[PDB]
Amino acid sequence: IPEPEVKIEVLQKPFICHRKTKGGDLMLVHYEGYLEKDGSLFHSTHKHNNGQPIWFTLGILEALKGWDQGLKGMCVGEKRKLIIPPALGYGKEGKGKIPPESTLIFNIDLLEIRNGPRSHESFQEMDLNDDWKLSKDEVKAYLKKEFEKHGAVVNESHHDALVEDIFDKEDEDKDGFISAREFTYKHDE
Amino acid sequence: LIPEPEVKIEVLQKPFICHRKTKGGDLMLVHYEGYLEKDGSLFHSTHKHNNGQPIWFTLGILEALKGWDQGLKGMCVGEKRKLIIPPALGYGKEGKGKIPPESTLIFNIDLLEIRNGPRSHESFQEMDLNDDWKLSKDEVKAYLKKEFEKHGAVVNESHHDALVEDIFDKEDEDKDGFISAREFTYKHD
Ligand SMILES: [Ca+2]
Ligand SMILES: [Ca+2]
Ligand SMILES: [Ca+2]
Ligand SMILES: [Ca+2]
Ligand SMILES: [Ca+2]
Repeated sequence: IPEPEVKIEVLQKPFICHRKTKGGDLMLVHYEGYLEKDGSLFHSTHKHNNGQPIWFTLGILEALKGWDQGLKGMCVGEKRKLIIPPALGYGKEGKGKIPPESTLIFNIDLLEIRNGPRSHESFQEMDLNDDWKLSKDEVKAYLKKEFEKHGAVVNESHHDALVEDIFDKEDEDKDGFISAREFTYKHDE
Repeated sequence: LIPEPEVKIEVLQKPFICHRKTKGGDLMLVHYEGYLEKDGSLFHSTHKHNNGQPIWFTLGILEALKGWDQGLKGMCVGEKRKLIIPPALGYGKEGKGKIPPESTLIFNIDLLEIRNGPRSHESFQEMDLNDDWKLSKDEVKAYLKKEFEKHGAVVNESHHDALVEDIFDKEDEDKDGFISAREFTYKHD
């Protein structure tokens, strides 16, 4: 358990949490940001953004390093305070209303989480022979290592059965493979 | 509001058979040589330092240079890449040590092995939806569901229920139906 550099305080949790944020997730948030020095408000989505919340992508340094460290494992309806030292904020030089070497205090409300499935990167990871289609063996191999990564035991019969059902559903033209197009475009109809 | 610079990747060698591709979180064992693009000078070689030990690098957590995270995804054991990394993705405007400011870097990197990353506190918290410091079967099922979906697989509940039992068979020891933080710590694999 590594030393946290941002102070995180959970102010409120939902009655029930169905999903927690992780790297790559888009987070719809309202927030207020204050300078710890004088308590002055530097930004509020409510006041400075026509009252609209904003989308933030977690875990890719889209914004402050402190947001990346402070907003993991968060649920819709959850509210968090972050106290962020300058090194994880705007550091020396600062920005806008934020002076150099400012510790920042955020009040952040999570309204929705989204993640877009089936990126090209995931396909390429699975396509071990780079032929732009996925074989049953390629899918089985991926499932095996993904389980084993987490130290989760692989029951081969359960996995073979899972693979068979995946292909029954996704292999639309029944050539035995899931092509790039069959991977990318999905319809239940 | 922001833009971005990119690494240039040139593949130098590919293995006849690729058994697994690198993905965020993996441990990569690599040899590398690093050069300044400016004058072509060698600043480091793993073949020369510490009696030729290759080095371990965790992909996708900014353990090292930004350009390494951008350039080493989807890589196979036996694959070699040349990364050309602009300063913003290397040691930046400041530079560091023997790397002068605003240095474009050239790395030739060979992948010797991929190993599973360790169980993290972060992963446990992400799964532990109700913050009771143990993972219910439903929480593990939820995690499986979202990860399956991310990779293009939406399958029948019977599959998830079966996979969860495989997992709990090993990880739930007192058989209270949960995987406590204690139980999660070591893959007893
Ligand atoms: Ca393939
Ligand atoms: Ca097909
Ligand atoms: Ca729990
Ligand atoms: Ca237990
Ligand atoms: Ca265990």
